[PDB]
Amino acid sequence: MPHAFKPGDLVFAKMKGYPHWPARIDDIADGAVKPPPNKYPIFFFGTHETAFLGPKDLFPYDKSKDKYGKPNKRKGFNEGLWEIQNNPHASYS
Ligand SMILES: CNc1ccccc1S(C)(=O)=O
Repeated sequence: MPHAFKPGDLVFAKMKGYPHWPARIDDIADGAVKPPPNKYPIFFFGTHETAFLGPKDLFPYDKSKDKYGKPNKRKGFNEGLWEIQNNPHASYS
């Protein structure tokens, strides 16, 4: 059975106006800005952007990749598909 989300989990993450996007739950570094309550720091592959999202917008990657893991014209998306498949836990710093 599923657990709560934890750092390292792989997802597609939904933001308004954007397609479901390859992403991971990030850790928060010592001294770094913390997310609001009930939100997670989401690192978007390809764009390498971070946004704070709640579980309603987070779709586990294994379950969802058949639906959501297809190329997209949007900037950074195809790079993101490569990262989540091939090195999802690397530093993109
Ligand atoms: C990564 N944080 C870090 C690194 C070296 C020294 C102090 C810190 S801090 C401001 O978070 O106490």
